[PDB]
Amino acid sequence: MDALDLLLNRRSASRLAEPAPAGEQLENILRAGLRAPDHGTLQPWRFFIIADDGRERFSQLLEKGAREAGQDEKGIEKARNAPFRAPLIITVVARCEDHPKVPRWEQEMSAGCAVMAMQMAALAQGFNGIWRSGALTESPVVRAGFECREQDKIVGFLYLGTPQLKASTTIALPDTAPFVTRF
Amino acid sequence: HMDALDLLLNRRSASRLAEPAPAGEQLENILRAGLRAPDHGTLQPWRFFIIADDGRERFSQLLEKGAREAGQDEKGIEKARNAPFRAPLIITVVARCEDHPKVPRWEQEMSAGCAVMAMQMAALAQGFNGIWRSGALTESPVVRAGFECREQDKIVGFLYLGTPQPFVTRF
Ligand SMILES: Cc1cc2nc3c(=O)[nH]c(=O)nc-3n(C[C@H](O)[C@H](O)[C@H](O)COP(=O)(O)O)c2cc1C
Ligand SMILES: Cc1cc2nc3c(=O)[nH]c(=O)nc-3n(C[C@H](O)[C@H](O)[C@H](O)COP(=O)(O)O)c2cc1C
Repeated sequence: MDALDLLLNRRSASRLAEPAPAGEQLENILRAGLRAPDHGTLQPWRFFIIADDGRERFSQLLEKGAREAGQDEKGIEKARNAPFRAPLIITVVARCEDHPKVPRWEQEMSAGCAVMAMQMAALAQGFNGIWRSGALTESPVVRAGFECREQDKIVGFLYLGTPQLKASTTIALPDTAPFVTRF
Repeated sequence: HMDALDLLLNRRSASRLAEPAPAGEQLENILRAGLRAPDHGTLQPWRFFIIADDGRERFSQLLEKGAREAGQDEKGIEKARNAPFRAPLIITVVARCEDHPKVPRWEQEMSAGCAVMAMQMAALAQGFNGIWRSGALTESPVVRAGFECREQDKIVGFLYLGTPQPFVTRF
C-alpha cells in the first residue's frame, strides 16, 4: 500500500473477524504506536493486548464496571458482549507524569496518536480496526483492571481484526473548504 | 512511492525546515489527510489555519503580544516573536468542540490532535516533513482570539512544515 494513499483514504472498520493480526504483523502494529509524536520523549503510554481468553476476562471486567456505574440491563449486556466484536483489542493507557514543561493533555494526546497509528498499521497490512471509548474508560473498576494511577487515562479500546468489508476505494477525497482559512 | 507501513514504522518529525513549503496539490493533500482523522460522532471538530508569507509576520505579532501581556521578559518576548520564522509554512489546528454528552470534549480534542499527526505524515509522505509544536502561548487569551477560539475550543498544535535537511502487557 502507498503511504499517501493510506493517509488520504484512511477509514476504520467496525465489522471485524478472524484472523486477528498476530506474530510479526501485530508487532508491526505495536511499533507503529510507539512512533507517536511525544513532547519531551516521555513515552507516556501503556498497551494491553486482549485476545483469546483475554476477551472473556475483558468481558467480565467491563460487566463489573457497567454494574458499578449503575447502568441498566441493556448497558450491562452491551458491556458483556463488547469484546466479542473483534478477535483482538488493544487498550491504550496514557501513563502521565508530572512534567511542568509538558502539560498532561499533550501526554494524553501522544497516547491517542498511538491508537490512530496502530489502526493505520493494521490497515496498511490488510487488517483494520476501530478506536472505541465510551463511558467505561472512566469506570474505576475498568481503570483498575488496566492498572491506572490517578493521573493516568484510558484513551481508547482499539478493536482489531480482518474487516468483513474491504476498505472502500470508491469514495471522493474530503472537501477542505469549510475547515481551512488563510491566517 | 513511499510504502505505507514504512511511513508508520519509521515515522519521524523534522525541526530543521526550509523552503520550499508544500504548495498547491501537495498542500491540499496534507489538508485532506487531516480531514480523515478518526472522529467520534463525525462531529468534524477541527479548524485549520494556513500561516505563510505575510501571515507569518501576523502570527509573529500575535505571539509577541501574548508573551508581552503575560509579563514575559525581553528574552521570552523575542523568542515568541521569532518562533514562526523557523519554517516556511505553519498550520494551526483548533479543536472546535461542541457539547454532546456521548462525545466528551477530550475525544474531540483527540480527533483534532490526530489531524495534526496525519498532516505531518502527509508532508513526510510527499518528501516534506514538519514538527508538531505547542508551547505555553497556545493558552494565551490574545493568541486564542487570533485563531477564533470560543471558550470551549482549544489550540492543539502549531504544525511547522517545510523541506527537511517495556510498554506492552498481555491482559
Ligand atoms: C478519541 C476517539 C474515541 C472514539 N470512540 C468511539 C466509540 O466509542 N464508538 C464508535 O463507534 N466510534 C468511536 N470513535 C470514532 C471511530 O474511531 C471512527 O473514526 C468512526 O467509526 C468513523 O469512521 P472513520 O474512521 O472510518 O471515518 C472514536 C474516535 C476518537 C478519535
Ligand atoms: C501535542 C504535542 C505537542 C508537542 N509540542 C512540541 C513542542 O512545542 N516543541 C517540540 O520540540 N516538540 C513538541 N512535540 C513533540 C514533537 O512533535 C516531536 O514528536 C518530537 O520532536 C520528537 O520527534 P519525533 O516525532 O520524530 O519522534 C509535541 C508533541 C505533541 C504530541
